[PDB]
Amino acid sequence: ASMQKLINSVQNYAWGSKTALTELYGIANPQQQPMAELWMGAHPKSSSRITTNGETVSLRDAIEKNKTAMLGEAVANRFGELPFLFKVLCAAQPLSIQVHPNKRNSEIGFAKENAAGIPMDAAERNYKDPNHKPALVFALTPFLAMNAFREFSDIVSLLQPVAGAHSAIAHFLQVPNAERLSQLFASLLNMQGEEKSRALAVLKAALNSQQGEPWQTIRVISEYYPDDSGLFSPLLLNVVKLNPGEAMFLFAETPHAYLQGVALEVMANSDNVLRAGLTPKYIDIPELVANVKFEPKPAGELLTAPVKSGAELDFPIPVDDFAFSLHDLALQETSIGQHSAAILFCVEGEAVLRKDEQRLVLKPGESAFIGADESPVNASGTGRLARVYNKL
Repeated sequence: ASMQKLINSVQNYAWGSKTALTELYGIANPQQQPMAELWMGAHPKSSSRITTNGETVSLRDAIEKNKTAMLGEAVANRFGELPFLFKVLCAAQPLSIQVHPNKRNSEIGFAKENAAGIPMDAAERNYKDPNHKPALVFALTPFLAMNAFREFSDIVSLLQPVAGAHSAIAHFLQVPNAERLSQLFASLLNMQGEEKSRALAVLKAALNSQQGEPWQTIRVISEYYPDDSGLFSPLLLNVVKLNPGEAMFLFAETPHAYLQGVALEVMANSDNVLRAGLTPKYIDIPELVANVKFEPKPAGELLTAPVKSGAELDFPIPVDDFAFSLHDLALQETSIGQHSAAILFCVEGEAVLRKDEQRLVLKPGESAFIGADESPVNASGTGRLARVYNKL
């Protein structure tokens, strides 16, 4: 078959929604497991599968045996593997604040892990690999997130009501600069004992006297992370509620967090992470600070502005690792073509894909893999298809 309908894995992480994949897509969940992520890709922990001949095979194995034909020459020579993972994320609980280092620093972190030979999966297993981890999130339902530092004057206004929480806050307020923001960020994560309990007590009190956002987001997070220094983060970081159809790119060296809702996510392949709060786990504050860019990002610059050409809505991505587009479907076919492998996912409506004599229908939530050698395919029906591919 030219077009390969995908059999995808669902990670039942404890923070997933018990209902979102079922309500959206009709995916069965009789046992009422938390269904956190639906994976579309070739990840070695749980590759998607394809059907041949009759059997099913791992997409990862099938790509390994036929890299040029499947990935396209450009991807096969640049990356040697499918260079992204594509997911539906269903966050029923807020997730950790994370930073991903850039490519060069990821290569260093990786070597350090290896040299001062940390196991693989241990405490500071923060650099599992030498790859960066750029990502784009695309909201399927209203999606609450934190992303990037606020304008410094915005941080000032938000911290005034909690000036007594911590001397690092007063220190920043006296001179609101990137240096003192860095110090504040590290002091907050490093708070212990009575210092931390004083600070959390002042924040918690401010929630009674301060209404609206980001105070309301703090309240929402505090249900899951009552004792976490990351409760201050919404005062430093932009809180964004994406409407369905909006997207945001997660830059290197930039703190962010997924807090609530359902989204598509596409990312480069890396299992690396530097956590920056909302976690009981491993935080290396010096390493974190060394890989954070303490520069504000204005609210108007957070969303990716897409570009519409005929039926295609492209979301320009500033890395080569992946590209992402939405495609409107109609009765008249449209040709969807690319130089690379592509994964097509039915967002809503119903997609009929055609390649010569083959026709493959996708209902919402279903996806197909299109080998590079099988491009273009023609798409018709109703609704929208999302595509992940490579523009190399």
